[PDB]
Amino acid sequence: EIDAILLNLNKAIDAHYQWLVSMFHSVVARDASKPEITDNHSYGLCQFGRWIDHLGPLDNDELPYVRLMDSAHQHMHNCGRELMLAIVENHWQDAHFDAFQEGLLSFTAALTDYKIYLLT
Amino acid sequence: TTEIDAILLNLNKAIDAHYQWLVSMFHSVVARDCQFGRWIDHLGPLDNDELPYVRLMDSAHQHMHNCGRELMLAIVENHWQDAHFDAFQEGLLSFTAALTDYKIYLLT
Ligand SMILES: [Zn+2]
Ligand SMILES: [Zn+2]
Repeated sequence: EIDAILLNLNKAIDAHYQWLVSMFHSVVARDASKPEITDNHSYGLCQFGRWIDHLGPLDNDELPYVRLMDSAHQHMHNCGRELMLAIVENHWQDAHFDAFQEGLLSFTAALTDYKIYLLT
Repeated sequence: TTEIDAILLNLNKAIDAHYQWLVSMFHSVVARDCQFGRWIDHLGPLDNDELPYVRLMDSAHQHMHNCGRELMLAIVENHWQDAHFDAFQEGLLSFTAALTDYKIYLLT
């Protein structure tokens, strides 16, 4: 079980690199991007968000770790959506990029903290 | 164990640092304006067991940066193609794969 969970965390790192390349690609090509980027609830559509929504009965020890990564994942997707809307509508600012980078680093931090807990 | 934990910390820092690098590239294009590579050189003389792992991540890191540079030059000069983005994504995934394989070796 522990090795199963850890595999899914490492897949989330690769999948979110590809998500970011996809956003950069769609601005340069002037595309309509994809639901995983633009949907108001895009965090439900990627592989990681689906794993999260179906976990099931969690015990009291692991709960706080899972709640933190769920919340940080959602916030990262929300900042991504807002960045893309601002770029497309010609109202972007440096602050949109800073907020997105911070959201991104909070997500990787939340994943790492759960990793450490499981390994002990 | 202390040495092993030191190495593993440096590998997780590389993941965050290369996310920030990808954000900066995206930002500079829209505005129309590294630590890991220094660490690879500073590993000192290596034994024969670890050598192949280190050589693979060094090579994959270099090719990722080269694809990034070529993507940016093509965008700026207006002859970019979908293939430039695909080559960069593939370089990026080869790098993270090489890091993971070294991680697994150290843990055993
Ligand atoms: Zn996601
Ligand atoms: Zn680098």
